Amino acid sequence: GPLGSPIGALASALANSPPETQRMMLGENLYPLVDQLEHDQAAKVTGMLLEMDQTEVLHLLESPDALKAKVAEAMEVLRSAQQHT
Repeated sequence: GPLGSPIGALASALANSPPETQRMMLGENLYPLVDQLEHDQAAKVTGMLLEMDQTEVLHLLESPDALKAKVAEAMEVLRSAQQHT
């Protein structure tokens, strides 16, 4: 069954930790990869989606085109005003 370590390797579900737990965890390794810009706004778009949407976490911390999607929306709320009056 297990190849390396007992846990995780034995069960795939074991590795499938909560989105928030993985969030920073994957972004920790992949965010630096995905992390397009400086953690300032970069950490928000790339690493935040890591728990927001399953499709986004997978897409954002793996694909570049994924960044354009969240960055435009996310960077709008941070870099730009929040909603309209």
